[PDB]
Amino acid sequence: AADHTDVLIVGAGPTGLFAGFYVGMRGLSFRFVDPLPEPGGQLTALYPEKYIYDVAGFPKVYAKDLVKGLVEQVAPFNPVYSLGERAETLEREGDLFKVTTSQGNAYTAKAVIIAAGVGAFEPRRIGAPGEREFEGRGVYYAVKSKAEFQGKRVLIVGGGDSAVDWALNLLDTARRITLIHRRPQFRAHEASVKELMKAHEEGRLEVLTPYELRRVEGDERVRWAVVFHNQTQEELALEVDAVLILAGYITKLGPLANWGLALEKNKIKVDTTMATSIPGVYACGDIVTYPGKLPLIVLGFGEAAIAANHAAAYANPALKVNPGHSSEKAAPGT
Amino acid sequence: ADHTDVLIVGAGPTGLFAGFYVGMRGLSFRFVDPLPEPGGQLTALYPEKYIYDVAGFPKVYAKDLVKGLVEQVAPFNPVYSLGERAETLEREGDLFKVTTSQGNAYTAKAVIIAAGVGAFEPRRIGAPGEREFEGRGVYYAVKSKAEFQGKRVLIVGGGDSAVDWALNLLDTARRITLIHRRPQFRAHEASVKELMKAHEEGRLEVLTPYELRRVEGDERVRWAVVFHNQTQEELALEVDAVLILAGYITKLGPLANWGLALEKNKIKVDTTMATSIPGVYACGDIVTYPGKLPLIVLGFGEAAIAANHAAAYANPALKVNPGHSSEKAAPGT
Ligand SMILES: Cc1cc2nc3c(=O)[nH]c(=O)nc-3n(C[C@H](O)[C@H](O)[C@H](O)COP(=O)(O)OP(=O)(O)OC[C@H]3O[C@@H](n4cnc5c(N)ncnc54)[C@H](O)[C@@H]3O)c2cc1C
Ligand SMILES: Cc1cc2nc3c(=O)[nH]c(=O)nc-3n(C[C@H](O)[C@H](O)[C@H](O)COP(=O)(O)OP(=O)(O)OC[C@H]3O[C@@H](n4cnc5c(N)ncnc54)[C@H](O)[C@@H]3O)c2cc1C
Repeated sequence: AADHTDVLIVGAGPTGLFAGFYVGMRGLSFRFVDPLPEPGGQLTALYPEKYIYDVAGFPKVYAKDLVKGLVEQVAPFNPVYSLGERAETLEREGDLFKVTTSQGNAYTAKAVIIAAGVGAFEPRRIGAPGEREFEGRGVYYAVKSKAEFQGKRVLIVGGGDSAVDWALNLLDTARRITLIHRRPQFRAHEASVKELMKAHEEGRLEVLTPYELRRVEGDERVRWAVVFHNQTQEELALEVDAVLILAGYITKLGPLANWGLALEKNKIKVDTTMATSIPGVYACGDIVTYPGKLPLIVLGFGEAAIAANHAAAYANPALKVNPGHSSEKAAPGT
Repeated sequence: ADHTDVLIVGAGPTGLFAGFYVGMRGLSFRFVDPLPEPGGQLTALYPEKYIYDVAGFPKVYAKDLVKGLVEQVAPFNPVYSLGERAETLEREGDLFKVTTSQGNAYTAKAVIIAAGVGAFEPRRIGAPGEREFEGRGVYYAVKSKAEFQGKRVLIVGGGDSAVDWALNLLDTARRITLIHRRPQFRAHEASVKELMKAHEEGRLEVLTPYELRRVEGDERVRWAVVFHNQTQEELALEVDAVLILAGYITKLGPLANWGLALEKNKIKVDTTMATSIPGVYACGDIVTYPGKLPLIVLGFGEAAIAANHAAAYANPALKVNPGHSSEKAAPGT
C-alpha cells in the first residue's frame, strides 16, 4: 500500500481531526495515521464517558460526543482513515515525504502535520501467562472484522466504554460471549451499560464481576481461559476460541523521537506558524512546545488551524495561508 | 462592585471565552464593550450566518455560538459593563485603572485586551441636525416598540437591521418611510420580498436611492429632508423620529493611546499572549504574530492562553496550567 495524499496527518486525536478538516477546507487530500483503532486520541482512549467544560462554545460536552462532532465535521472532505497503524519512519524523497507504518505500508504526502499528543497509543496487556503466547492465535486486542468472531466462543476482558460496546456489537456474530471486569461498575456511558446488563439478564451473554484473567491455555490456538474472582480467588475455566482483551490503551513516546525533529523534553519545538525544525512538517496539540503552551483541547484546535493552513500553502503554492471567512463560502463539500 | 480581579476589553467571542477561563480560575472579571450585547463581530456583522470552521461544530449560526459562549460564561457571574467604551488604561501601583465613555472608572489586578479590529459604534450619516437631536428624536437602535408607538418615523439603512425594523414597526408607527442610498436593499432575500410586498400594499414609503440631507426640530425632531442621490431632487418629510440603522463601523480609537507596543494597529504579543505592558495580555483579532490568522477558532486558543496567564498574574498562587476541566466540578457548582 503506497497511496498518496497532499497531506498526511500523524494522529487522529482532536487536533489532528480538526487539522484534517482545515486541510480539506483548502481543497487538499489528506490521510490520518494512528495506531488507535478509531478517531479521537486521548478523548476516545482515556475518557470518552466524561464531560468536558472548557471547549469553546460547549457549556458541556461528552468527550465521545466531541469526537463525533469533529468526525462529522471532517467527513464532507472524504478523509482517508489509516487507523490501526503507527507511523514508524518519516523520510523525505525528492518533493515528497514517505511514511512507513507498523503494518509495512508506505504512504507519501507533499506536507506533514504531526499531532501526536503525548505519544502513540497501544493496547495495554493483562500480563497473564498464555496471553502473549497466543496473541495472533486466539488472543486479540482489537476487532478488525466481525467475521473474525463468527461462531466463536469469546471471552472479553475489560470494563471500559470500548469493552462494553464490543460485547454488544458481537452479540450479532459471536457464538457465545463472556465478559469479565475487575469491578461491578464500568467506565462507560450509563445507557450502554444498561443495555449490556439487559443483554446479560436476557441470557444473550455472560457478565462476570469482579473477575480477572488468570491465564490463557491452548495448543496450536486458544482453547481455554481461566478467570478468577479477585476476592475469593475462586477460579472458573471457560472453553473459548478467542480472548478479546479490551482493557484500554496506553501511550509511549514511540517512533516520533527518531525523526530528527528539534525536540525539548519530548515535545516538538515550533514557531508561531506551527512549523517544526523540518521544512514542510508542521505540528499541533499536546505534542508541541513553546512558552505559554498549555495541554488543552481549545488551544490544540487553534494550533491545528494554524498548522493546517500553513501546511496547505506548503503543499500547494497557489494557496494563500489565510483561508478567508468560511461563513462567506459554500458549505463544506460545497 | 467597582473592582474585579481582571478587566476584559471587548465582549466578542474571544473576550467571552477569556472571561470564562478567568472565571474557571476562581477570579472575578468584567467585560467593557460599547455594544449593548456580547458577540462582537458575530453579533454586529453576521448574526444570521452559518459558521463552518469552529471546532466541533459541523455548522453553527454566529448568533448561536455567541449564546453558547454566554451560557458557558454565565456560571462565573460575569460583570457585563456593556454600553460603554474603554477610553483610558492606567496603572496605580498594583492596580489597573480604566475609565469609560460613560465617565465610569474600573479597576483590576490584570487586563486582557480582546478589542478585535476596533470599538464598534453605529455608523452616522453626517447630516446637519443628526447629532444635534440624538436622544431627542434621532435614534441608532430600537430600545422598544412603544418608543415609536404612533410616531412618524424615517428609517435610514439598507441591511437586515433597517429592513427588519421597518417591517417590525409597521403595526406600531403612525407611518414609516424607509430610505437607502443604494437602489437595492441588501438584507436577507426573504426580508426584501416581504418589504416589497408591504410597500406594494401601501403599508409604508420606501425611497431609494435616497440619503438624509438634514434633520430639523425645536426641542425635538419635527422634520427631515432627504434627497434622490442621482436626480438630487429633495423631499421634506414630517417625522417625529429618525431611526438610523446604517450599520456599524469600528475605530481603533483610544487603544492607540494606552502605551502598548503596536505594529500596524495590531497588538504585538509573545507566545504567552503578554503585551509589552506587564499585567496586560491580549487575544483575538487585535493581536499580531507570525502565522496569526483572523479566525474564531484561533482566537479561542489565544484567549485560553491570555486568561490563564492573566489569572496567574492577578493571583500568583495559581499555576498557569489550569488542569483538566473534566476532573473538576461542573462550572457554577
Ligand atoms: C483524563 C483526562 C482528562 C482530560 N480533560 C480535559 C479537559 O477537560 N479539557 C481539555 O482541554 N483537555 C483535557 N485533557 C487533555 C486533552 O485530552 C488533550 O489536550 C488532547 O487530547 C490533545 O489532543 P491531540 O489531538 O493533540 O492528541 P491526542 O488526543 O493525545 O492524540 C494523539 C494521537 O496521535 C497518535 N500517535 C502518536 N504517535 C503516533 C505515531 N508515531 N504514528 C501514528 N499515530 C501516532 C496517538 O495514538 C493518538 O491517538 C484531558 C486528558 C486526560 C488524560
Ligand atoms: C468561519 C468564520 C467566519 C467569519 N466570517 C466573518 C465575516 O463574515 N465578517 C467579519 O467581519 N469577520 C468574520 N470572521 C472573523 C471573526 O468574526 C473574528 O475573527 C472574530 O470576531 C474575532 O473575535 P474577537 O473577540 O477577537 O473580536 P471582535 O469580535 O471584533 O470583538 C471585539 C469587541 O471588543 C470591543 N472593543 C474594541 N475596542 C474596545 C474598547 N476600547 N473598549 C471597549 N470595547 C472595545 C468591540 O466593540 C467588539 O465588540 C469569521 C471568522 C471565522 C472563523
